[PDB]
Amino acid sequence: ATKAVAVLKGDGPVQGIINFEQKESNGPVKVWGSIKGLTEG
Amino acid sequence: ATKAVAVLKGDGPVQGIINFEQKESNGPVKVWGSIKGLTEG
Amino acid sequence: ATKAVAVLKGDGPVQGIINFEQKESNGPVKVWGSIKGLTEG
Amino acid sequence: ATKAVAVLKGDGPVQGIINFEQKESNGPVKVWGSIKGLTEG
Amino acid sequence: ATKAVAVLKGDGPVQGIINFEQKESNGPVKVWGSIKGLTEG
Amino acid sequence: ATKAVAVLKGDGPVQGIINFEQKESNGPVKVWGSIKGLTEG
Repeated sequence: ATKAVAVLKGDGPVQGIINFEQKESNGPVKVWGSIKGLTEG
Repeated sequence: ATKAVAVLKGDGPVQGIINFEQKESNGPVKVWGSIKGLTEG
Repeated sequence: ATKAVAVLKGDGPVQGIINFEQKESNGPVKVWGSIKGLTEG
Repeated sequence: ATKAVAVLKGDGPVQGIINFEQKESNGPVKVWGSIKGLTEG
Repeated sequence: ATKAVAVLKGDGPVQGIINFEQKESNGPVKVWGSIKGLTEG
Repeated sequence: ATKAVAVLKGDGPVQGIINFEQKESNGPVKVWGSIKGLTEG
């Protein structure tokens, strides 16, 4: 019925939820993402 | 009925939940992600 | 009925839950992820 | 700051909530009231 | 800060919650009240 | 800070919660009240 595919090919960090499928519920989902630094290529 | 696939090919750290499938529940899910540093390629 | 596949090919650390399938429950799931350092490639 | 007074002087049945003071929450409050019969004075 | 007073002087049955003060929570409160009969005065 | 007073002077049965003060919680409180009979005065 439902499908979810996530693909990432990057050096960047992942912050948060992936393929979140909250359904028929009751809740204030909160996602907090902080990153304080430097990245290079 | 439902499927979930997650693929990542990156040096970056993973922060959070992957393939979270909360269903028919009651809860304030909270995700906190912090990273203070530097990455290279 | 439901499937969940998670694949990662990265040097980055994993922080959090993987393939979390909370269902028909009642609970404020909380995920805290902190990392203070540097990574290289 | 806030006050609530409820007074009833009737033979009729009470069905539901009295002085409900839900505050700063998150929930679909549902009240169902059914009565199938006869009353007299 | 907050007060709640409930007074009833009736032969009728009480069905439900009285002085319910849910606060800063997360929950689908449900009240079901059924009465199938006859009352007299 | 908060007060709750409940007074009833009726022959009717009490069905449910009285002076319920759920606070800073997470739960789907459910109240079910059924009465199938007859009362007199």
